[PDB]
Amino acid sequence: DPKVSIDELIADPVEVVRAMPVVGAKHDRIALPAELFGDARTNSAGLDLSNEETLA
Amino acid sequence: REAIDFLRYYAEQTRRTLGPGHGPLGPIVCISPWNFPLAIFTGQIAAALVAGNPVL
Amino acid sequence: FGGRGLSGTGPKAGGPLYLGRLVTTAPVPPQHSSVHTDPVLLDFAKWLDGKGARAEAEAARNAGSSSALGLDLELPGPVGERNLYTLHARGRILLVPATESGLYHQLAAALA
Amino acid sequence: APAPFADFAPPVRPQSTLRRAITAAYRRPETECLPPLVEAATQSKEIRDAAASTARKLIEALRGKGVEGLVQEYSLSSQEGVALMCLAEALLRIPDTATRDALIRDKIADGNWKSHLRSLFVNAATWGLVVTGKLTSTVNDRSLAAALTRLISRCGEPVIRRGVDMAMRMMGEQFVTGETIREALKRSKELEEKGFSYSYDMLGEAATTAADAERYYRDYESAIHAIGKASAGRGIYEGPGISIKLSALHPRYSRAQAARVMGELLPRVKALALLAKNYDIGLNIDAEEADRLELSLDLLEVLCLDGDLSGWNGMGFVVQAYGKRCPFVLDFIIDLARRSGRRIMVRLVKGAYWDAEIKRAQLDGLADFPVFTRKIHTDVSYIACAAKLLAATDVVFPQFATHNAQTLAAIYHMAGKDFHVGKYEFQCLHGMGEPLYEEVVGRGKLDRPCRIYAPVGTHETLLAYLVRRGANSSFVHRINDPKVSIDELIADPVEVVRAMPVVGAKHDRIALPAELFGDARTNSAGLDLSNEETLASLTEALRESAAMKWTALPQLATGPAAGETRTVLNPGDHRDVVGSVTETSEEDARRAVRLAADAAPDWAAVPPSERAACLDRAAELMQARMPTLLGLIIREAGKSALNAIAEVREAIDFLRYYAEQTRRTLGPGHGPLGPIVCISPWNFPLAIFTGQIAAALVAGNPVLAKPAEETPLIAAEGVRILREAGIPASALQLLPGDGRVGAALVAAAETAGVMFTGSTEVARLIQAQLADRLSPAGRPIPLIAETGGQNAMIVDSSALAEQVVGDVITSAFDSAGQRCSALRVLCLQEDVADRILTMLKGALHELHIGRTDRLSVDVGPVITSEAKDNIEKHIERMRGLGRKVEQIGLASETGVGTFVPPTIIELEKLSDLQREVFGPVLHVIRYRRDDLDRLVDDVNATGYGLTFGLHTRLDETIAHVTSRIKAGNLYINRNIIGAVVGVQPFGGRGLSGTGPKAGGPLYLGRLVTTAPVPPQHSSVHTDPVLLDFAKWLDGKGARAEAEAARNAGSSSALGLDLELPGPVGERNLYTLHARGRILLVPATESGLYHQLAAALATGNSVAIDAASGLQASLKNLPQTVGLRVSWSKDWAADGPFAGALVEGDAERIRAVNKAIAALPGPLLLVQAASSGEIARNPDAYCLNWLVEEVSASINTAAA
Ligand SMILES: Cc1cc2nc3c(=O)[nH]c(=O)nc-3n(C[C@H](O)[C@H](O)[C@H](O)COP(=O)(O)OP(=O)(O)OC[C@H]3O[C@@H](n4cnc5c(N)ncnc54)[C@H](O)[C@@H]3O)c2cc1C
Ligand SMILES: NC(=S)Nc1ccc(F)cc1
Repeated sequence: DPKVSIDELIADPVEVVRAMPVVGAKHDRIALPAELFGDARTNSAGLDLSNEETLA
Repeated sequence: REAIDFLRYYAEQTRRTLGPGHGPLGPIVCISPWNFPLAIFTGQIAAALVAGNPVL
Repeated sequence: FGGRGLSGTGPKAGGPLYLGRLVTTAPVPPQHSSVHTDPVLLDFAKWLDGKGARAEAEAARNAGSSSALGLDLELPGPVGERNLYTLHARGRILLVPATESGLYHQLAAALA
Repeated sequence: APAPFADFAPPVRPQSTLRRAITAAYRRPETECLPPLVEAATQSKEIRDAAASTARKLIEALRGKGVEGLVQEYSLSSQEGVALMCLAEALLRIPDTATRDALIRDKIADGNWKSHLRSLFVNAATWGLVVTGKLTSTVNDRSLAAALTRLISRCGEPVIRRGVDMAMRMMGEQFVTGETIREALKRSKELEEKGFSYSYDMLGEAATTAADAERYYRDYESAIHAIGKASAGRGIYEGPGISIKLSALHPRYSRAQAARVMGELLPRVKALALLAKNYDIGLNIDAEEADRLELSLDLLEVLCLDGDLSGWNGMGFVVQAYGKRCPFVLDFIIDLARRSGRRIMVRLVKGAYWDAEIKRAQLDGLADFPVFTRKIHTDVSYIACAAKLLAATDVVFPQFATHNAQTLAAIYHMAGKDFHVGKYEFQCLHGMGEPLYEEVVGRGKLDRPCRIYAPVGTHETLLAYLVRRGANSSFVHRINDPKVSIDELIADPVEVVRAMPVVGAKHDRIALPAELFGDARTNSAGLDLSNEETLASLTEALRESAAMKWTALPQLATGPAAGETRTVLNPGDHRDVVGSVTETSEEDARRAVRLAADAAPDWAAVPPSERAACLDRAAELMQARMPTLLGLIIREAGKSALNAIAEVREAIDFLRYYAEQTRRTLGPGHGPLGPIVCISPWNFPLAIFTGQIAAALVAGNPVLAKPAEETPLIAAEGVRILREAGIPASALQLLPGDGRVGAALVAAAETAGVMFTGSTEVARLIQAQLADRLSPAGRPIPLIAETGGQNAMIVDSSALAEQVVGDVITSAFDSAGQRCSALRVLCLQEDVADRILTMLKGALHELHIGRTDRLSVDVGPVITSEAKDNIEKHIERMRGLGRKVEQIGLASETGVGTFVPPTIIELEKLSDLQREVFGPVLHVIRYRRDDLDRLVDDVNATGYGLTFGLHTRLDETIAHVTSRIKAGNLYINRNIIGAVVGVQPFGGRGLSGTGPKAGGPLYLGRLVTTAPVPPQHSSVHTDPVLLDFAKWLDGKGARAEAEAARNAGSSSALGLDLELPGPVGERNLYTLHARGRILLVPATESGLYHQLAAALATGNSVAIDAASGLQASLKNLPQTVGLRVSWSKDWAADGPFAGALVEGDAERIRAVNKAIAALPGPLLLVQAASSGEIARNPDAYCLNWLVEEVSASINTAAA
């Protein structure tokens, strides 16, 4: 992409993350499964049948 | 999960719509099948109840 | 969820028209509207005004506006899926009128 | 006899060095503007540190302290909140409080809201922006009506009462300081006691009529007295002042009208300034669009040098930092302050018209934007200009208008520690800026004064331009964004810009005007008639064009020919000889066709890409020669300078568009038709001339170019340029003359196609001549005929009257109404008809009619004395019938030419208009809202269908009207003229043309024997009746025909729906619909099945010739198909048709073609094939010509 500069491509992800206001914040545009419907209602939750804690 | 979703969905649709002028029918008979013995059981009953009808 | 014909009466379970069937006066569902006006409804309203059926012509225009025929919505769901919800004509409606004005109102409702 | 162009556009005054440096910067590249701004805005490390600390303290205070609470309390959706506020607005229009409360309790809260209360939702776009922060140009009124019913039925009277209270506080206290100057002055006492001052804005702008300008004047005058009485001698710094907009004070405030501006607007501003002087209050001239900047400087200079205003320093002037001229404007103002001895109050702002400036520059094809395209550049400009102002506080009073805490902090620290009242001040808007400046004003804060810009006006005026008064880039929006840190807000724009890879790079997502079409083609370039350097250069080029010995000769392949020579006269002044034309003999016209036939193989053998290169080279020559071509068009055709620019641009666009379409499509299998006769009109004597010729030439055909008798000189110059670009003389022959020349060309045996733009009557005569002939392959001779229209605009009660009037004045009277697209019938909803008509008449009388070699002329002459008499006979007949007729008085100087005064005629019914009147004559009818659908029927019933306009904010009305109107070019919330090549492909249906659209992708395919597949031309939609018909065919055993039908369903492009690239603030849509009812003339059963398949696959119904005897071939059709099929014994009784499909041998085809040409109404596009061709060729009939192209152009900046 001619828009992206070498400075952008060379940025250190470790230091960019360290400087964020909440380290490790979820992507703003990706809904947690519980939040798929926004403020309308809470999505039902399932169970992970691949999780050994859950199976036990 | 579907039973939970029915409950929460008809709850939210009620909060969005129902007013004093939306009078109930009265006693509603809810007859449900054996293949979705909780989810369709719950969906029909929850809808009838939240609309202000007592259910058989 | 729910179909037509031998599959059921509707309205769809888990959809926005469901609760309205369970009250004596149905509410306006969320997002339930359409900017489309059925063109045969419009032709019927002009015919009614040519007759001087002013009350019915007005009723027909109001039916044409409040109809949600043509609604076309995307419903929120998971990524990698598009979930659409649309309102179409039902088909042929049986009209059992008693009076001329009753028939005009019924026809307006069906055409709209 | 005045010398041509001797008075074209003389400047108000000789341009000083300082004024010239302003003009030079008008559209300077952004990469050249920014580096000196960066340097000027550069501050020391310590100052930048202190500034970042101050901005952090202010932004922290701001974050640690309405409609949102109402939405929350009642669990309202966004649409419900908007609908509620629209309902509250309407309830507040009820005068008496107890009446309103009774209606709420006894009627509204019971759901009966439609009964008592124009749509409720006319201003929903504004409330939408209030509620959601998002703007839309139009309003989904069905969604809002559903939401309003829902929320009332759910929450009842309590939510209505809360909405009413909220809207009342916002409209009477938050959007405006006060409803009247008296009220606003009473409400200012509080913050004045806390150290603020005020500047009152009476909200006038963009006067449309003399009466509007006078109303705004008397509003300003009364406010000045009220403010001066309240000021009570506090002076211009501590006391309140007023802000005025020059556009409010004259209906024609523009550079083109500079003489009227200096003679009529200037004395008005002087009278207001004299009253402000007497009370010793500030009077600030607000800044408006970029093309008014330098004109406003001429007024500022006169006022500041006027001795009657001496002794008063209250005169103020706004400069916009988003403008590239801003620092040079400041240099000029500071020097003016020194010369005059007046301490000019200079309000530095960023600027309020950004979106409109981007759109305008793109529309006008100008070199660059007059504003920056990156918000951060505007911020650097602001700081840079503030530095210049702070160095000049001894001679000007700087006023730093900003809500941006970082900008504020930077300036505060830049100004240093020495301060006193009168050195400089900050400014902010009422409602918006007080939270910030409460942290600034006062000895306990930053101890810097702030002046509050206080809008004053009622609910009508406020809601008008409140939208312009919340974008993602705005500080006020970003400070409210929780995902924006303070560190992002206190970031130094100066140091951010300095570290970018290319300082001053244009915004990546905004196209320069020349790049509007990307890699497809280079946009044509215009000229800026507000730029004094351009006007000076153009004046000289225009005078030179009038010293040229323009000629037009019959230019045959063998050389020029002799003939009868006559002079060509300026229609605006018959004393002004423009040139001479030598007209073609009937014998030489026929000789030219034979010469063109002889040369046809040679030109067809030139590879399509090289033919396109000729067109592209011609476009470059026309662009380079534009100033000279303008001069010829102005004098030969009677056009104004702006319209000649558009005409030359349109010619360039056609050349480049058809060149690119050729490079996209044409190969060796797309053989030319042969010699094409191109007959062009006098109203677009270069653009339509060039378009037809270029299309035919690039499709591989040699051309016989017959220009209108009235306008041969620009045609000859167009041919000269095309030959210079490489078109051989044998491929392009010019044949000037009258209809005898046109008729000889059309009748010549080797004529293989005719392109005609002109009257319907002449087009019908050409069709009759062509129906006698067949091509060498036995097909009808193609005719592309673009004819008139009876074009209408429908305006409902939701439209903005001022926007309607400007679009109506332009659409009806531009080019003296001699556009095929010109607005002929305006339909006004009855509730707003009187108000709009009054404004329209007032606007009519502000037009300047005269010889067009003056920039001040709005409307020129009609083309001939015959045109004038025809138009005036219509007007007198209407007046004779007692219709109300409004006309402007013409100057005596018009007697030397042929002028018709712009005219408004009020009709009882659309049926009163029974003829096309090709002149500046607007007919007006009124309609009731419930009759809208019938009105659309009345418009359609004319049989025309070229251009159509709709002004409404209501989506339900848009959907209804645009689905019912039958017109080729639709325009929503804009004028209906000036269709742009490749953007609004142009061409109508019915009596308005055959199609295909000029400047569209089907055009070239009509000019070859085998049409190519156009770019982007396909559809995934299959007509369902076609599908029913194919199954029926299979049921009957017609298996091959069923397969051909399925293939037709797939190949059809019915349902194509494209958005075409164009300027920002507009959506341009291109769609393919069914044409209507196609006349089928079959010979065999299989031929009928193939014809029906072609018609059904393109969405059409059919009328089948009953004389074919093929009725038994369609037994037991599915009802869906039967609904589409009728049988016709009397073709002329069962029309109008939209096309025809014919099967037969050559004699049968000729006989049918002649019978179809005799059908009244539209010229039918006829396709013919033999029975054997139907069997052999799947494309025997071409589906391109069985659909209808529709172009829709929607103004999305309209709210
Ligand atoms: C008291 C007062 C009087 C005013 N008078 C006038 C007037 O007479 N004429 C006038 O035109 N304006 C005037 N304005 C300014 C205008 O109305 C806006 O209020 C002002 O531009 C907001 O800028 P800011 O420093 O508040 O906010 P910010 O968020 O700092 O600045 C926003 C501004 O940046 C600019 N901008 C946004 N995006 C871009 C971009 N992509 N490229 C380039 N620039 C961009 C725009 O000018 C926008 O208004 C006045 C403002 C005030 C406070
Ligand atoms: N003014 C012109 S060119 N008229 C014309 C052309 C061809 C024809 F058949 C009849 C008339």
